[PDB]
Order: sequence, then structure tokens, then C-alpha cells
Amino acid sequence: LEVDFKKLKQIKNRMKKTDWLFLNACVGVVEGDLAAIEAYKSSGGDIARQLTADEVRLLNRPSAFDVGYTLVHLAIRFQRQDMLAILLTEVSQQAAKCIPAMVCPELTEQIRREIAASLHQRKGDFACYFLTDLVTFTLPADIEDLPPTVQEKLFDEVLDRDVQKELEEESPIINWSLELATRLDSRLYALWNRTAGDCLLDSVLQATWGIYDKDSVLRKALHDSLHDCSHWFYTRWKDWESWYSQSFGLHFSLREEQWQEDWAFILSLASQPGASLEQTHIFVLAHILRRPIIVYGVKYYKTLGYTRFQGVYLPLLWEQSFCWKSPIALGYTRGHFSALVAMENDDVTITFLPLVDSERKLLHVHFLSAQELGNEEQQEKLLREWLDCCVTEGGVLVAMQKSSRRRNHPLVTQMVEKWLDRYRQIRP
Ligand SMILES: [Cl-]
Repeated sequence: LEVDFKKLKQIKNRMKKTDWLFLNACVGVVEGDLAAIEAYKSSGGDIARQLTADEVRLLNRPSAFDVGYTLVHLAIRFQRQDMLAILLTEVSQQAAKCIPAMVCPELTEQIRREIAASLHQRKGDFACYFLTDLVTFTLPADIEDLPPTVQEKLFDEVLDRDVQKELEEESPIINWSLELATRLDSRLYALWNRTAGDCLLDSVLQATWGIYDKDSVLRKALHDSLHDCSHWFYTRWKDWESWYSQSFGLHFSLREEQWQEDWAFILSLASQPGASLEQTHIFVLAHILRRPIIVYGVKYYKTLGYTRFQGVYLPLLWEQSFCWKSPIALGYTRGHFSALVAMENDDVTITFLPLVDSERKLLHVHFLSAQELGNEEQQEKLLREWLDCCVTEGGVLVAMQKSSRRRNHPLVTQMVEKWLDRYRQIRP
């Protein structure tokens, strides 16, 4: 009760939002208020921040606070294990990883808002969600101007090096062509994302607006799309399932009554948070982005198991004229999706993405209705309707992903510039 009010007043004066968020969090951990600590966490504020004596004065809880205490110390002193785990994961990542969406949480929240505003549900008979902007992420060419040691640090902090090594060194999943990766400057980079599930959604957003799926906006759209378009996707799925077993030469069958339950479940997948999503979900996402999604993944991983994720996901249920030709690329390893992005040409950047594997075999086109199956001649013809394709000098069939500096989204540009500032200001 005995507070020097003059002193207090002077202190409060010099305080900004992030100070209040810090001090609120300090009380938060005393009190067991997880929102108070999440709120500080998502501000991007240093979880290592230590209480100053002024802050201790302002707080006025002798039993609880002292100069030098951090949130982590408060969390041990009181019994908040929950919080400790969040705190320590945050600290670990902050030191190993620094991606564009973490550099300025207010701006990434503006980006989220812009994506939400851009997202609508089609009226009429096919009530699928859809975006209204075409946005594609490329690493900035300015990276090449960094000092070598700074480049490696930047790559350590934005790439998933483990995923890169399995897609590129351990087997020829990506960058297997000298021509594409080097002569034509189309080397692909696997962006890191946290594995706490939802890698699919985080990956699509990273390939696209450069952020993760904050506050689950993309996910809810995906969920509501599947639910409100159930019968549309159900039919494509049923054939996709039969497609497979068709390939082992095995003649099977299910009772309509039973396709039903198997459908109801994958329907729950999008609602149950952090569960695993499968190819039907990639298919729906291609509709929501109004563009193709190419997935590169192992040819057969476990070999205890064959894989069926690799291939091309076309937004087949829209009119072609409704859809952009430019695709995004995702990499698939062991139950995990990664955004695969190229570096900008060092005007227009053209990234050449192969529509064949390293053995030059056409990638699979998923969810094709039997009325669409056909020769390799015919498949390729389909791919040419939906993508902007050409054949390299070396003979590789590729889809082109074209982007322009001019057409880049301004908030994305600002975020990428601020992320680069962190490396540009490093001496040496
Ligand atoms: Cl149904």
C-alpha cells in the first residue's frame, strides 16, 4: 500500500505495450494464467528478459519478484510445468531458427488479417472456400550478397537441413537435374516448420504468403470446405482409393454403407487439431488456392512401405479459367510436409518444376475420374491444360512457376525485408 506514487508515475510513463505484456506475464506465471504468458510469447518478446529494479518497484510483490528474475525462473519457483515447457521450447527454437514470420509478430498478424479478408466461400452448389490473390514465396536474391558465414547462418535458421538432405542427397527426390537446379537456377529449398502437426497447412502458407497457419484460419477453411462439399470430394476419394488397390491387380469391393464411415472419419481429420492430413486434404487445398500443388516425396519409404503422396494435385472441380497456372511445391518426408521454394533470379523469376521423376517418368495426377485416365500422351495433355509447361533442352517436362517483383504482396515484402535486416546488420 505504501508506494512512492511520484516514482511509480515516472515509471509507467516510459512504458510501452511490450513492457506491459512482459509485466503482465510475470504476474501471469505467479497466478497460473496461461493466456497472459501466451500473449507475451506471441508478441515476440525475449523470453530471457530479466526484471529491472524499476519493474520490481512497479510490481510490488516482495514475496514473488526480484531484479534478474525471468519468466522461466518464476515458473520453477511457482509450480507451472505447463508453462515451463512452452517457455523452453520457445527458447530452443529462437536460438536455432529465425524465419520471416517470427521477426515481426505485429506484421505477421496483419498478414493473417489480409489472408482472412481474402478468403470467401463460393455461393451455389459447390460451396468450397477460395482465395482471391495469387501469392508465391521465393527466397530473395539479396541472400547471395551476404558474407559467406552469414549466408550459412541464414540457411541454418530458415531451412530444414534434415529434410533437405533426405530429399536431395539420400534419394533423388529434388534437385536431381543439373540442368534445372543449376543451369536454369531452379534449385529448391525446404523451409523449416515446427513439427507440432499441421505441417501441411503451415507448409502451404509458407510457400505462398511466407507465414504459418496462425489462429488456424486456413485450417478452418479447409475443414468447412470438406464438410460443405462432402459429396463432391467423397466421390473423387472413392475412385482414388480404388485407383490404388487397382494397381496391385487385386479385385476388391466395399459396401456403400461402408464407404460412408471411412468417409465420415477423414472428414473429422480437419476438425481434430494437429491430426494428420492426407491426399484428399491436399486436393481440397489446391481448390482453395485456385492453383496446382505439386508434391515431391520418396518413391517408397520404410523398404517396409510404398508411398502414394508424390504427384500433382489439380483444382479439378473449378473451371480452368477460375484457376492460376502457377503451382506451389511441397516436399514429403516420413509423415511430414515442407514448403519447397526457389531463389529469385539475381523482372520475372521463372522457376522450372519437373513433372517427371529422376527416372523421367510422368508424376501421377491424383483424384482423376476414370473419365479422365488415359495414356501418358493424354495425361501430359491434361497437365498442359492446367499448367504452363515446356520441355527443357535436356528433355525434361517441367511446369513453370513465374513470379514478379512488381506483383509481390507489400506486407510480405516488408516482412522479408525485416527478416533480411537481421542478417544484413551482422558484423562480421
Ligand atoms: Cl457422403
